Amino acid sequence: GPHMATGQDRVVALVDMDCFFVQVEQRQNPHLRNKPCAVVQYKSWKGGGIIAVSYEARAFGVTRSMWADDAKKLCPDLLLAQVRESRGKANLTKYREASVEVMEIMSRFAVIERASIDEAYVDLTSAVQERLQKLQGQPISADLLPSTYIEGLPQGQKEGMRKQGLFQWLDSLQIDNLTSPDLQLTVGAVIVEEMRAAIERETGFQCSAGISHNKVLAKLACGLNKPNRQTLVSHGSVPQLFSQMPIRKIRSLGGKLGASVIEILGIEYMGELTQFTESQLQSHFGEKNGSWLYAMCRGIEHDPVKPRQLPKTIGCSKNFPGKTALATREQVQWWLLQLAQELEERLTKDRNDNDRVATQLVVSIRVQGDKRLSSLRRCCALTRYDAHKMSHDAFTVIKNCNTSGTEWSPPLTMLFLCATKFSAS
DNA sequence: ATTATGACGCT
Ligand SMILES: [Mn+2]
Ligand SMILES: [Mn+2]
Ligand SMILES: [Mn+2]
Repeated sequence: GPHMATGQDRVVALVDMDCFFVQVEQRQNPHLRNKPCAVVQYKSWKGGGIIAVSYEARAFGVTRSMWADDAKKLCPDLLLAQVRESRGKANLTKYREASVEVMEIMSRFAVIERASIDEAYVDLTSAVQERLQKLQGQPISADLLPSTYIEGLPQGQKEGMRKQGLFQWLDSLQIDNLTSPDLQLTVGAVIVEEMRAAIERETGFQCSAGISHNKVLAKLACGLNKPNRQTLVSHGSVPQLFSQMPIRKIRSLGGKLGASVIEILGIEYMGELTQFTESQLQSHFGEKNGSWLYAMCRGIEHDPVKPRQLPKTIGCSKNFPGKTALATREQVQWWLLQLAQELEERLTKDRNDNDRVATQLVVSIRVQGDKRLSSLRRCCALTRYDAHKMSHDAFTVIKNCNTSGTEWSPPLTMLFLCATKFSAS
């Protein structure tokens, strides 16, 4: 009882830009704002592949990883913005730069861990403590939480419900106890309101957020109320939330491991996990997964918010599907050069912005008819930021995959170059 | 013929 630690030591937030690429294009092109619109890559094959969808377009059924011609069938007024094309491939520079704008604002409040181009985690523990002392006993007004939902409330129109739940939460709050996890989460959500207001003020981009005691709960919370809303998931709300939460909705259980949790244990929802001992879980899923599952189904996870705002690897990738697969030597060389030229541009920009050089080049290929997504991955040294040298080395390192007797066989359906192992400059 | 990435575990 008194010695069962409840994983309530931390305040952790997950901030996620709503349909991020679409917002970047909507800021640039006002004629897209407040409309069904999506962002695509390429346009010849079925109108191109959609990778981001505005909420108005989502209400028609338009989803990511859908062909544009198909989405137009669901949403005939759909508007489309196209990813930039450079050297024959998609170039995502506009979005990496918008992402960095957002990250630099978030970093003014706390230390953040960039988790993807559009989302980061925040460790607010110190910030909440500082603020809690700044109030010196003053209660938290609902006015300070204008977009916050309290998960599990009310109990016993949408904005009316939100306000009722916030009112129940605040009325039941003990503002005098500077050590109550619920008060701490609450101050964290106030700071997250301020972070999101600064982001919208200074970039125009809207975002959702989750506020909880760890990364998995913060991430799960962020998704409960989108777009443009933030959700507080308290420790106390976990048993009811998890009691109907499909296992697959938890971060890292959406694929094969979650499928086998479901199949092996004979269960559907996160909460059923609590009925197993740690040893049973470890026996089925290994010692690490076992401990992690045993704590997670009770709302507890210790994965830290890493202080890492910049990517650890810088990569360039192009698929060559169907009949576009690269079948000759000249083709493989030209596309390796195009990839290495974009990689060189991004790496030089990186070294100048962030004072660091990569030291290792990773070359990855898929061959046609190969089941795997990486038919080969081989590393070599990266000593100078020169696109010709890097493409020549990537060739030197992949060339023994050709089984021709000028030709290339099996034809290549993917090239990939990744600069890694960064060291300060 | 979702594609372009990027983190992280396993051995
Ligand atoms: Mn997002
Ligand atoms: Mn998405
Ligand atoms: Mn995201």
